[PDB]
Amino acid sequence: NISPWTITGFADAESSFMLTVSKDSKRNTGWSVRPRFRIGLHNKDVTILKSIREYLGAGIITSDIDARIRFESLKELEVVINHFDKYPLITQKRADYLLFKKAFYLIKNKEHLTEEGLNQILTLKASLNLGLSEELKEAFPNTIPAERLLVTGQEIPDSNWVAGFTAGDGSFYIRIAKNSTLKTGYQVQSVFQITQDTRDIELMKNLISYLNCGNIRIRKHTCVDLVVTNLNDIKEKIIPFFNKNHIIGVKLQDYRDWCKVVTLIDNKEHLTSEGLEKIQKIKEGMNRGRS
DNA sequence: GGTCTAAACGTCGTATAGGAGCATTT
DNA sequence: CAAATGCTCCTATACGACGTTTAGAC
Ligand SMILES: [Ca+2]
Ligand SMILES: [Ca+2]
Ligand SMILES: [Ca+2]
Ligand SMILES: [Ca+2]
Repeated sequence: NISPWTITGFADAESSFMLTVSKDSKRNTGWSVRPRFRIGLHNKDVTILKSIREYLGAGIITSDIDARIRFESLKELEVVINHFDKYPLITQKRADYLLFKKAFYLIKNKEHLTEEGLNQILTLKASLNLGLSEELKEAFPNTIPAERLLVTGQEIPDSNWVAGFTAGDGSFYIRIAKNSTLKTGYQVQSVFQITQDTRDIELMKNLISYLNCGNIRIRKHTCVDLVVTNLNDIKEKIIPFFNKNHIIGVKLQDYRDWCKVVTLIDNKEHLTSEGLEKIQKIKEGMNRGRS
């Protein structure tokens, strides 16, 4: 059974809080307003959604071109709010969450069915994710966006948060570099990685302190990566950590193979031709190459 | 100076995030 | 008949993941 912090960590990675405001002649305000919480994944990781569903006792799961769990009814959203209030997000999504939560409150008390309250919802939507479309701006032209919590000073709340977070955005891959200065002609490196928009670089920096290893990389996305390449950071920090705090989803299979390769590297078989072929074959069966 | 590790640097493709609204039930 | 919510379809970017070169440790 999945840990609650794993869910929050995973949601920090993969979830979305949304407000849809659509024109509807049949409603008294002329508008339909609704809050949503959703996670969407590749079909192959539907099992993650089911584990989440069994835990919260709520949510509607669908599978078509992708896999989704959604919370749209007030009862379902209440479950969502109770959880994240209890196990709070620590990425910038907390600010999206807080906007979302205010809208939810407005709707529960039926203030969205009035014009003033309707107007209030849009200021929240205006500051939520991608904000108001031009069209929504036109219909509600003088909307001033609600205050957004700038999220700062967040401590890693729990080891299972990291596991959930890494299961969404994290990566375990084996890096092979063509390099004539090596006998085999290639360097082999086991790599652990977390990718995130630079808006949360502080958090990534916090994750490095928390795991006591890794470097910060700013690319040429505008995304930042946490990267661990040090062999005995991997051996003595990363692998023991994720052994206790389990990766979920297909990536768990990737982790295990990744773990296996670290052993091979640790025994220097990568510095031999035969071992390198071994490693390549495993690598070819990991991540995107996994069928 | 020869191997090797660490990590700085490079970069593509899509699974994520985020979105909007009609249909059906209450 | 209006409010809730079940259901479905659209967009694209923040991711994941793969490759090379450089600093330097030994
Ligand atoms: Ca993410
Ligand atoms: Ca993911
Ligand atoms: Ca992700
Ligand atoms: Ca992708």
